[PDB]
Amino acid sequence: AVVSTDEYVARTNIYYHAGTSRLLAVGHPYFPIKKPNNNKILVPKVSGLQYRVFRIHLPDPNKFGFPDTSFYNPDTQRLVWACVGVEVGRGQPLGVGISGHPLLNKLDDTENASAYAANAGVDNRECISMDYKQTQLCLIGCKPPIGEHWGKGSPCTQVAVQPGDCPPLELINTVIQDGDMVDTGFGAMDFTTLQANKSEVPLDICTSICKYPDYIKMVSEPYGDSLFFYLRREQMFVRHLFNRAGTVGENVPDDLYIKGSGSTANLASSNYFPTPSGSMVTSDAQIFNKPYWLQRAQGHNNGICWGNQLFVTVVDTTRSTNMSLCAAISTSETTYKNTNFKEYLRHGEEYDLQFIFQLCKITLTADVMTYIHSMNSTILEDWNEDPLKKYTFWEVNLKEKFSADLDQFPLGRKFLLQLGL
Amino acid sequence: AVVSTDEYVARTNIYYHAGTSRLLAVGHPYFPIKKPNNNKILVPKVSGLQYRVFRIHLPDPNKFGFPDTSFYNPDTQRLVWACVGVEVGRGQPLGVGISGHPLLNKLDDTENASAYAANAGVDNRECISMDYKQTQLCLIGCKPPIGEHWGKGSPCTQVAVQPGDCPPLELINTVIQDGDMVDTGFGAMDFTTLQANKSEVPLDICTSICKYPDYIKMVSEPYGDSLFFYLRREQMFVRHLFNRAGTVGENVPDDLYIKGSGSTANLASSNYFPTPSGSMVTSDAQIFNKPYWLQRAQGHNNGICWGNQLFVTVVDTTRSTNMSLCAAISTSETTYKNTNFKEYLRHGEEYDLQFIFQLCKITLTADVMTYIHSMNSTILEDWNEDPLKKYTFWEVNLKEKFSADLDQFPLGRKFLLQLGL
Amino acid sequence: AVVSTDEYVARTNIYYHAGTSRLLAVGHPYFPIKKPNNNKILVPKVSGLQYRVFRIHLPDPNKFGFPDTSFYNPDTQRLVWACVGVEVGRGQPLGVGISGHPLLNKLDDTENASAYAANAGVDNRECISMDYKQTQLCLIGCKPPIGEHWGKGSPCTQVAVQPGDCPPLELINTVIQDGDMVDTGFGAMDFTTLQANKSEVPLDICTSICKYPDYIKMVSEPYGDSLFFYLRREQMFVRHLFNRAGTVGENVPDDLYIKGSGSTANLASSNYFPTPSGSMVTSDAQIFNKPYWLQRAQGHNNGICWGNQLFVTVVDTTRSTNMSLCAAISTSETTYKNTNFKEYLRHGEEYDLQFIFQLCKITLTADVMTYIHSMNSTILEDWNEDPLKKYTFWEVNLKEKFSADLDQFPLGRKFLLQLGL
Amino acid sequence: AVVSTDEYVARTNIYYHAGTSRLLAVGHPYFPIKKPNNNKILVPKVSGLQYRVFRIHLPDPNKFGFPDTSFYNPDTQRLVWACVGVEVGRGQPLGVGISGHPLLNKLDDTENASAYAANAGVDNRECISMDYKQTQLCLIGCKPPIGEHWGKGSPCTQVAVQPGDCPPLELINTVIQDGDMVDTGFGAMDFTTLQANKSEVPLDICTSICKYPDYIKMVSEPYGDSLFFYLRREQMFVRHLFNRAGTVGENVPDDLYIKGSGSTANLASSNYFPTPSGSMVTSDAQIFNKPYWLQRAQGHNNGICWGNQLFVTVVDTTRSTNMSLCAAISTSETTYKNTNFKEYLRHGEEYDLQFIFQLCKITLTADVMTYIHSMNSTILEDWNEDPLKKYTFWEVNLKEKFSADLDQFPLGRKFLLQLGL
Repeated sequence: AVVSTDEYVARTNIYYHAGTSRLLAVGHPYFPIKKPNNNKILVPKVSGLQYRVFRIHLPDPNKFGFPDTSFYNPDTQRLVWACVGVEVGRGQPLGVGISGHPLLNKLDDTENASAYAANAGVDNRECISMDYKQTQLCLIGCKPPIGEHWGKGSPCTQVAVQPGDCPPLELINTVIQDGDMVDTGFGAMDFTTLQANKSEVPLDICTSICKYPDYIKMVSEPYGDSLFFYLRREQMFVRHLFNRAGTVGENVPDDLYIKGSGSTANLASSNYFPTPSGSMVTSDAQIFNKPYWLQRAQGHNNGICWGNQLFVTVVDTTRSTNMSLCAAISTSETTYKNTNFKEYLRHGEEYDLQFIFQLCKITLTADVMTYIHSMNSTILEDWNEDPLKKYTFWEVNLKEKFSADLDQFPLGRKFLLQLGL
Repeated sequence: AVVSTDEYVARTNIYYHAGTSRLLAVGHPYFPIKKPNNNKILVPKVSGLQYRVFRIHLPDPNKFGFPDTSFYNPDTQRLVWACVGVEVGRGQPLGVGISGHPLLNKLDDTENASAYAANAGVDNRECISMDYKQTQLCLIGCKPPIGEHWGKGSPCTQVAVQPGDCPPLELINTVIQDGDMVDTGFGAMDFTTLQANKSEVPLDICTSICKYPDYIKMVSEPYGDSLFFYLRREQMFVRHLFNRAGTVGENVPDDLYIKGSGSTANLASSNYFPTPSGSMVTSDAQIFNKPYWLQRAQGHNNGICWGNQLFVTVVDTTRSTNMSLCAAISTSETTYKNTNFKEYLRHGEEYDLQFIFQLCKITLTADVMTYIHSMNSTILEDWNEDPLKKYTFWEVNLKEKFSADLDQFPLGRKFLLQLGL
Repeated sequence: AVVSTDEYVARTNIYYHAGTSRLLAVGHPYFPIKKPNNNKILVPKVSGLQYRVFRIHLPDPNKFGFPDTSFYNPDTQRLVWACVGVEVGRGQPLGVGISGHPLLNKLDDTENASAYAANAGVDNRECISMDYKQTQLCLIGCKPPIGEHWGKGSPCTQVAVQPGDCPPLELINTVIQDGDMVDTGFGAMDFTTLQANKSEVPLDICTSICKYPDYIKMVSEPYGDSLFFYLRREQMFVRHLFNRAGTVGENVPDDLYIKGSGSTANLASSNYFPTPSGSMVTSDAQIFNKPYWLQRAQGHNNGICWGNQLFVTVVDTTRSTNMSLCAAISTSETTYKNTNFKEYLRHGEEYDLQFIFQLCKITLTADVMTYIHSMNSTILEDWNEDPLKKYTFWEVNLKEKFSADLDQFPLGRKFLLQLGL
Repeated sequence: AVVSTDEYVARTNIYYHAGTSRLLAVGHPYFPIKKPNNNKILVPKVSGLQYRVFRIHLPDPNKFGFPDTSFYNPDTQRLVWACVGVEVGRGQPLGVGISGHPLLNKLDDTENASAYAANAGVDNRECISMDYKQTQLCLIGCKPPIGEHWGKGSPCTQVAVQPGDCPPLELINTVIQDGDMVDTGFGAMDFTTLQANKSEVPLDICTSICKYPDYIKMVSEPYGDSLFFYLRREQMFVRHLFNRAGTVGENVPDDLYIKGSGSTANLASSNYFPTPSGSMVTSDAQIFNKPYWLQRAQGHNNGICWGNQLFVTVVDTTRSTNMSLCAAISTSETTYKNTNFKEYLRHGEEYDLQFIFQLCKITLTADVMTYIHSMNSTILEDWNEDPLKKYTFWEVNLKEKFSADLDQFPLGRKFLLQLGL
């Protein structure tokens, strides 16, 4: 049986504040800029539609140098940091981005037509953009976040997949890495392995995987380390209703309609797809720049940062403004020439993480050691190399950022005032 | 006279948690894919616009093996499960689907016209899609849910129905089965038997029946077993205003207008029909992933699961995103060709049902037996074959899912915290 | 260590009211009107999209002439004014402005296209306008406000910047001056040094810098003098989705799409940019014409107006109505002639600042003098020339506006009623 | 010094109810219909966009005949009516009007253009209408309401105004009169004297002055008689973005753009103007048909109706529906002919004012007489001709409408129930 951390974790009266200075990220909104002949990334892909997963490193409270050490017995017990307050600061002005594809697979406008559309020739793709669905979310835990998305399942050993056959689906759980893309209105799926077309969605998710937090799985988790707090806010509506060019993969059963003739003799593509639109963005609806007090967790792990680690996942599309900047090739002629200006696109993201940590002590009794051992053996082994080297996240080092004077910080002041004593 | 179950059903202090692992449904959004020559379903129709009716099977508390059995007398009484808490977990990201018809009966755009429309020739149908009306609902009871819809009533034995004559309507009560369709903006009617046209609405409801819960009837129900709790949320607005091609079934009385001339000599179809649109979908408006505490029922049956059965009906169009996946027939040519790619459509649904059950006891006195016998004789017969074999629902077996440690589950923790003791 | 002003600043019982008569500003909405041959400004640029930074001058409480002076010892202590109440009155009717450019860089409409767009020739610029994003904000402190914006960073000494090369970005902190522009939907950046084009955005921000308050930095500020109170309200949504003419600065990696042919042979500009739109403006959402009681500040400076100064920064786009007024060149002909009328544009802004100040005393002990000295040496030096002469703000002199009869003023009545005694 | 009326005005226990029967106003929405040769008004201009200023006449409580007169000494004191409750009843169904101009100065659509607009010829005016900005407001006081608007200021005696020169602006305070127009989305200005064009705005405000309540001034007012209570609700958004035909009054500084060529050689009008739109009207947002309890005024005059007068200003555009009614010239031909029907426009407004008055007494001591004398000498002079004969307003006589039985009226019952005793 699993038990609340309040059972075996003792709460001291010491609190520390810690914070990143001000994280900054600048890059291209749709894809990374690199040397053609090369593969080294010259400019990274930075979009408001990516997940930001921060791997927060905390100084080991056991190795730490406190002014007083009488509050506990380093022989019978050990120390762990407990996250009690978080403030995810965001810094650019609110705004909405926009993503498209120069060759998006869009046959005709099916929202309203005055006459039957022509006939699909070869390549009827159009240069089309859209404003993605709005999403605001923040996940906090001591384990990396887990997402779900649809990918190409493994086929059953029988009927030989005929080329062009529809690929099988399979919900795939994955670790949400920093830089991954958020569902933008086309659901959470692996577009690379599920759309050979390469033109079904805008460039920025075109050959990526849009993942969605698997909230159900993470909360089901027995110990609840992956996430002990979260805030989610997503909205979306249908801006346009389109048709997909290509060839019928699956024909419309004729018991569903009466054959046409002349123009309506040939059925138009009934492979419709809508264009998303996350409406207006607003201050009143902001989730960030507000402190979160992680006092009572719904999981058994009540904010204990085992491993002196802490994960903060964020997605904020309410500041997705992309800015176009163009430089003149020549500063002579007083006559505009599209030829004389090179147009580019860049997007900037501004973060500022702040935390309030409460020192905790664990008397290493037998039972406790048995439990903690089962739960996560590494805990004890580390007490008196990176297990997730495969994954990549925004590394954040706070070992030199802890301060006992909450007084001197904004999150700290808020905390004292909030907790009174 | 009927009486509250609180009268004859005793509440014990035992509570169990039960939950489905994670139900998953993948299929085509508009129609089932099957072998043309055959009739076996290869891929099922799975749309966010269908009703999901779960038939929950519970272990017979009388046959069940409790650690302690002193809490009741198996001689004078019997045991029944009472539903006290439900959590309908949903798992895909929020999003809106879209449905159409390659040959929708849409003459002209009547929302605004600059000149009198031409003249209906033969087949003026257009390839048109729309975003259905938004609907979120959840019905819980120990009897299957009942719906209403308009169908073709039986004609009066007189005036012989001239071919093409308008068919008579009749509100028809039916049992809502898993897979049925929800009103999408065209009301709750049987389109197959009321629209020979086969082109008045999109393919997905085109030859189906859109049913609406008959809330009035169910609540009037004397014992109130069909539904002891519900949540409904529906919204819709007019996106477009169209005309219907075809021939006047009923002419416009000439006392309602002044005859035209030339172009306006012939009256245009005044058989208007609007295109629905369930606006934006939002987190804040979610009905699911929230626990429902069924403490006081408005009906006489206060959540007692007679027959160790339990029905959970759901409709959620806030995650109706359909994903198009296309496979290339050839991976050679570096030049797009519509024909090289087979386009398809698939839609996935993710559920996770969780419940908290309270054991109850009934002392089988004379009066009690008379009452329960009148109410539903099978109750007693079963105490010391499927009556709804005709109907089909998502069968859910929980006989091996009950657990006394609410502590170990999310809905369980919530329940304990909520009910304090 | 920094400490709250409540520590060393004593609160007296004297309160004074002070207010501007009624500030008025009239000018051209997009640019200043001046003599061509000259440079003197004939008509200034006055837009609802500019920041209004008021430099409030207060009478030195030490030089002031109070009826009674027994309340303190002019030998051991000094006096400072503390801001306790503010009312930013606004006076024109609510309404929305509009800004554009006669030669805006807008290739084609990418929101929905029926056929592949033509081909960029020379200068495809269009005369386009838009309604900027709505913004309401009010910053108050005893130091000028600080903003952030993206500008052209300094290049690394290596690869000689090829002409037309994309310029490097750099977040630049600046002092927000009166007349500066607010992000309007294109983010906070320096369009002059980042867009050689001179046609990427409307005229009014076209050769300016749109700055955003750097709330993060100001609140981190140790003493918190720059801002001890603020209100922000911003909203925006995508009205249109466009394309940018010009030449590819950075090409679309070919691994993101399948080469086209014929018309789709050449990739259309995928340098998309959206048109902003701050929706409807409303009374219910007003921030102004409401009193703000600055009782508990989140910073250490609790509204103390060191230097007898006070800064009030405002931005209100909910009254951005521009009014066109045209004069006839001739009052004869009774036939309209566009040539007979000269069309112009003017915008008016109306303010009315009101404050409630509380007198305070500081006993100049050793420690106090050491602290205040470290904090801002000028404090003491001035006690028993302008350091921001470089910057420009709406100068407001209140030295002759203080009144001890709060009773006689609207903000004063409100204050008494609010604070009871 | 000014003092609250609570200081010198004594409150009795007598309360009277008074109300208009049901005021009704019918006329043409845009302009008055009169005899061409004549000047007499045959049909007045009645629009939902006009201010309604009611001059309420109350019976002199001193001349009044009360059943009992022991409650006061007619020798030492005098009597005044105090307004304690108001109910502005409105009676037509909610709806939105619409106003246009057959020759509105609208060059081209600048919201989105596919090619550079042609060239302004002679008179490019279009027949255009719009739905004005929504406004609901109610001002009450014992003095007429005061408004502000921009008009043509007096020129400086220097540079001789060249014909066509832009006219100088000047905020002008005026008395708001019954029938005056409300800002409709083009701000509060005098279009007659600021727009020679006569085609910048719809007919209904085209040669009128749109005034806005000068709330700032009125509340600053020392005694606060002009308004001791108010409710304002206004909203507006940009429907369309247009261009103004005419000739450049002020040219676009060339440092703001790069000269074009060919078509873009000549700059298109950058004198943009938006089309307003007060969105949807709703019951939930109604301000009227609700009682207002004027118990505590923010001004010093707490609802005392000096001069036995009372002003109720109202503006309600939530019932601006105009109804078109056309009569046939001939009732013969069964063929429609536009020439056979004369089309007209009419708009109706329905009011019903109700008040609850509290009798008050003032002992005429020395000090009191000095104060009241300074405040408004006429008070005393009238005690034991019209000063605003020049202005106009809906005259309302209530001298015969006072009733001591509040019980018998709806506002009366509400009052009793609200005030308990």
